[PDB]
This record gives sequence, structure tokens and C-alpha cells, in this order.
Amino acid sequence: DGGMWLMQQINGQVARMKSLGMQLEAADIYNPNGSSLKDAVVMFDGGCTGVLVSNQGLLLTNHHCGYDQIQKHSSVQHNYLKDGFWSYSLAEELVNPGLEVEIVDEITDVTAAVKKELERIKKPSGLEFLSPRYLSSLAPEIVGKKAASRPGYRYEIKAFYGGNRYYMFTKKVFRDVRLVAAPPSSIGKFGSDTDNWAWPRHTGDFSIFRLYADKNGNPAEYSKDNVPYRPKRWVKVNAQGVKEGDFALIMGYPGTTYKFFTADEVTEWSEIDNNIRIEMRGILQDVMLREMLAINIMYAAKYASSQNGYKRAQGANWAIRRRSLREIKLAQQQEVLAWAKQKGIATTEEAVRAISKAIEGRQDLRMRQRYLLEGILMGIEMSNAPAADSDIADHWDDPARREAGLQSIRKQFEAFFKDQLAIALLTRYAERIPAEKQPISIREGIAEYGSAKAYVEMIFDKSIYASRERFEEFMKNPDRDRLLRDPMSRFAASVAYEHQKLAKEVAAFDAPLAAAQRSYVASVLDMKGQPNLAPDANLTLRFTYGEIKGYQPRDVVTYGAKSTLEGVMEKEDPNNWEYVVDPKLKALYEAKNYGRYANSDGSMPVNFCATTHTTGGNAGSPVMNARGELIGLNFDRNWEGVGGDIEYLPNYQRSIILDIRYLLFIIDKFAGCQRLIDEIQPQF
Repeated sequence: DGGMWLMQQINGQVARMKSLGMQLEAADIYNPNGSSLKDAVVMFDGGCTGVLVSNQGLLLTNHHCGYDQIQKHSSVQHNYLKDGFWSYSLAEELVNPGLEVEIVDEITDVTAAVKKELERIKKPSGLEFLSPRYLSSLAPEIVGKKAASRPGYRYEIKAFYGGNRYYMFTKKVFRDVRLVAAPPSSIGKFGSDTDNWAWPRHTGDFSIFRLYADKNGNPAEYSKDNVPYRPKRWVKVNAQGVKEGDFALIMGYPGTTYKFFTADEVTEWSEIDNNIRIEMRGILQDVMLREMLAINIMYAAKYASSQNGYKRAQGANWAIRRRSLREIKLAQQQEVLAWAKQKGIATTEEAVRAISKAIEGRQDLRMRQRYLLEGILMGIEMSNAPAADSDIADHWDDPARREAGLQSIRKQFEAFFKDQLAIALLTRYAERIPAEKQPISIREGIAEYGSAKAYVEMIFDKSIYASRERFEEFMKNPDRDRLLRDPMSRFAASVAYEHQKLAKEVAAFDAPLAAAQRSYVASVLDMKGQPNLAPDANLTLRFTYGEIKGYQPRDVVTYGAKSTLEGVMEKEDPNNWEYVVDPKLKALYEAKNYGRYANSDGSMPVNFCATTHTTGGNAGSPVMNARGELIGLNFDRNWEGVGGDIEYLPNYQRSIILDIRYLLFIIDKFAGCQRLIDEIQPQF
């Protein structure tokens, strides 16, 4: 199994899908000529998925997708992160500036078109035929006035199959997306650390938004007279529950896969990107833990993000050792190599040779890129330190410029908001990177101060952005020269410099590599048929299907397909931030007050898992039953499924899904927001 299918690949798959129990027509799911399910599956925050579930544009996504919004409306008397949030009228729904949600108007093959505007490039770079920025900046010339016209629409074009296809997505872009509801963190990220990437799972990973339109029902900035968008198609919520072996369909926006990796590629990604992440985030997850001195670990967002990718890395390294992945890809790469030879072709073979060549050439440079990335760019927040704009430098003596320049600073600082973390990371960074290959500021700082430690310490001492209260003191009496010579802004600047410098040099290998990549995939595409080959993920809309089914992780151990509230009670621990259970939830358990939302055996459902092929970016994806109705929301994969980006394994890999009845239960029985039960209209 496997495959994240193009929406227009549905005809080639509808067959097998009905086989496993689907009772939908291909055109129910994707319809070029009009209304279909594709119209209900939206992209959230350019990172997650979401689904429209009412005619008033109600939008279901994951708690961890909407975590930042909630944190942004949260405060000491708000604190929606802790208590959750429940709006009872359209007016109560919160506004969140800078949050976008893209629907897909339609999908157009633009392969021929793109390839021509690709030729006739004066001395091309070698990288543009993949770059979405460049590829989307071709859209007007393809569709004319209507592009760069409708303010609501946006035109996205990406490379598929290594660059052997290009498809275009006409995106309606909504810019007033409002926060309806959220559960408390105790439910939304229950087991946040331990249970992450794990099945069994007991997490209510949901949150609710709504799309707002204008009087005529179009994408819109925020306006006090915006109104609930009336969707073409929204998905119906079915609450008659699920049983093992049921058909399950997922539609959403998978971000990245490497299913066409050659053997040498697997090994590099493992030994370079993956391991450097393991090394570096391990240090971070150390120093940031052992500051164990009481506050709640639950709301440490930076830590949580890092740890989430740390664990995925760990589980990827694992699957490469234990699932024998390099050897699996090697077997694939040599099928096509065989097929080529037998058809007397040499294009295939010289690609693999090239791919391996590019790899060994860029070893030092990619390694450098990655230590910089993991160790400093992501790890150390000094890298996002404010920089003085032109006003401050040039026009300090024009009170208007100066105040705007200063207000550029306060703006930057706010987005920038600790000592020993930077030390630990820079210390190890400096050990791995020869001083001459370090960023100017760093190797010079270590020169003066004789240690990465002392250099770091200097910064936190001499800098204005070291703490909020230090900063505000400075702004009481701002000084020009002080702003221009801050050691942390220097750091941030030198680190970014090396970042772009590395990327320039390494282009010498990446470009041969992408070319060779394209050749190789062509061969595969030649061997198999495009209708039967699902491309890598690229944050565009895909579907995947399977069944609700558990697995056997071990000898003697069997995991089932479905999870219940008793699992929550079993894990309870008042002394573990992670497993604190909400009293109102507990009371409900010991009252067994599950209304019509309970399983057949009278247990209260929480999650379930299925054989669908999802990945990062799929968070929030709708999960639908055989008839197209919504039975759940995707939010994770299991530990054994992490190596599915490289190769899908049908008997370990599972998508971890929130039971839609758990969501309902929480709104209804826990929160009391009947209004939203009423808008959603669960079907029984």
C-alpha cells in the first residue's frame, strides 16, 4: 500500500477503494467540473490541514495546529491554554491577524507551460525548476489579468515527480480566520512528552476556527462587518462510531517525502541531517530539561517544538537500522536500473552515478549547513535578534524616522521574545566546526574571550535584548550607537551571513543533484505509469486511504485499533504535568455520562489508528468513513511509522486519529457549548 495520491489520480484508485469498502464515487472526492470533497479540505496556517464542517464555515483542526493563536489570546485572566476557550456567539469568536487559510479553487496541469518558461533563462541557476517562489512567479503569464487580480486568490505552482510534472493550484486565500473553541492543554496535549509519536494514544488534539467572508462571500481581510463564509461543500459529521476494518479516507496537505531516494541518499540524510538533529537537539533537550526548577513544562513551546522533531529523528534513525531501509531503496533503484539496461537505456544509470557524485562532493558543506541550522539557527534564539533599520542608522536626527526606526526595533524584539542553552549549543557547535569555517562573529568572539562560553556570556551581559526589563530600560533613553553595535545583533547578522554564504557555495552540487534526481524519476515514471505512481509530498493536496486497524508491535503484544477514556484515567498522575487530568473530565468518567457518544460496550472513545499514509503537514486532516462523512481528525503517526517518508511499511505504520465523538463529547458534555453541537449536527 502507501501513496499520497494527487487529487486527479482518483480515477486510477477509485477502483481499489470501493474494493476495501468505499461507497463514494471518484467525483464525490474530486471534481474538476464542480463541487466535491476537495472543496472542504483546506490548508491551515500554511502548515496544517483543516476541514469545513458546517454551512457557516466552521473549521476543525488540531489543538497543536491552533496552539499559537490560543497562546496569543491567552493571558493571566484569559489563559485559554490552560482552561481552553469556548465562544458562545459569533461575536465572541476571536480575531487573529496574520493567520491564513487556503482553499483550492482548481487544479491545472501546467507542465508544458512551465517547461518553456524554464528554457530561455539567461545562464540559469539550476535550482529554479524546483523553487516554488520562482515557479509561482510564473502564474500571471499563464493566466493573465485574472492572476495578480482577485485579491483573494493566489496562484501556487510546484514541481512534482522530481520536476517532470508541474501542477497549479488556484487558492482562495481567507485572511479573517477566527478562533471558535479550544480544549484545555490537559486534553489537547495530554501525554505531550511521553505519548508523542506513540500508540496507544489518549489525546484530544482538536481546536476550532471559522472562516469569515464579506457580504458577497469572498476572501477578505479582517473587517467588523465580515460574515461567516458559506462553503460550497462541507463535510458531515457521523457519530455512529467506527469498528476495526472499516474503510478510512484522509485528505490533506502532506509536506515532504523521500520515496525516490537512492541508497546513497538514504545514508547521507541519515548520517548528516538526521544525526546532526539527534546530536544537537539532544543537547538542547538536556539543558532545557534539567532547568527542572518549578514553571509548568507543558507551556514551554520552543522546547516542545524541538522535542517533537528530536523524537521523529530518533524514530527515523531507528527505522533505518531496524527496517532495513537503505537496502530496500537499493533494491528499488536497481530494478529501474535493470529495466533501463534491458531496454538499452543509459540515462538512468548515469543519474545514479551523478547523484552519488553530488552527495560526496557536498559532504562538508551540507554538514556545515546542518550544524549551523540545528545548533544555532533553530537552537539559539539570539539568531532572531533585532537589527537597526536604515532610519536608525541614517536618520537618527529626524524624530519621525527615529521613532519609526525605534518602533521597528520594538516590533522585532517582540518577535524575538536562556543563558546556559546558548552556551551548551555553541560549545558543541564550535567543537564540530573548524574555527575558520565558523561565522565571523563567532570565531572572533572565541578569539577574544577564549571560549564559546565566555563569548556567549559577554553577549548576555552587554546586550540590550538580553532581557525584557533590560530592554525597556534602554528604551527609556535610547542611544544610537548602542543599537548599532549590540553584540547580539552582530551575532544574528554573522550567523545569517554564513547561512547564505554556505547556500551559495553548495549550489555547485545541489544543482547537478536535482538534475540527476529528475532524470532518475523520469526513468521510474517511464517504468511505472504516472497514473499508478504517487509523487513525493510537497505541501499540496493529496488523499490516502486504508482501514481502521491496530498492529502487533512486538512478540506477545497486540495493540488494538481503538482507544478509550479509561486509558486517560489509567495514566493520571497529579505530579506529572503531562498526565494531569481535568476534574470535570474525571467526574464524567466516574459518572459514565457519555450521552450518545460512547462505544457499543459503553466505553468512551478517545482515539483510533488506521493504515492510511500521512506525514508531517497532515495534522488536522479530515478522516472520513465509507460514505464521506467525518469520523475523525488526524494528528500523529506511531513510532514505527516515522520511516514512512522513505518507505511505507503496511504492517507497522499507522495514522493516529482523534475520534470525532471525543471532540463532540468535549464540546457537549465537558464544556457545555451546545451552540456548536447545534451547528455541527452530528449524524446518528
